[PDB]
Amino acid sequence: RERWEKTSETFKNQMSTIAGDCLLSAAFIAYAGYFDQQMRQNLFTTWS
Repeated sequence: RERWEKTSETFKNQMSTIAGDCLLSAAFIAYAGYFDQQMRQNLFTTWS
């Protein structure tokens, strides 16, 4: 029970992290599809 309770607490933190994460993925699905791997990673680092 206590373990599952801490597991629930972590989910709250995951809420606080969802939005930006989806952004950094959404752009990746939309924009950086033609670019090479190096420029993909460069763009991702710039966005992050």
